[PDB]
Amino acid sequence: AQKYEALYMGTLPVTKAMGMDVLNEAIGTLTARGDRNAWVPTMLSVSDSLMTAHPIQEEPLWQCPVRLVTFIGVGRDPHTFGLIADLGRQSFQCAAFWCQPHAGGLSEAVQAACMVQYQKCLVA
Repeated sequence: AQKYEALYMGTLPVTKAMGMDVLNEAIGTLTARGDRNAWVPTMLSVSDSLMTAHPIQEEPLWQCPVRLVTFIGVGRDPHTFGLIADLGRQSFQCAAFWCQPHAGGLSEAVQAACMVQYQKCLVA
């Protein structure tokens, strides 16, 4: 049960499942987008199990099970938060978001979620 005002700015495939550079290349190339700035404003829920990006005021428009998440972090630009998830069995995606108070608050929540999740599966 979370709450984060963030602008979903797309998802694209990435080479290796982790690394701050791999993440930045990804976030970076999603940022380099000269346009009318059409990133969808959303609201992120982060349960221990799932991450959801609902639209403002209506099922999700992007979601991801915390278990699939492999790497996370704030990019070279503190406004952005990116995350890589092992999707295609032997293949990785990367989603990014814009946050004005800054992406740290969100990031912390996502990490804490991954921690709980990981620990739940490690032992039984």
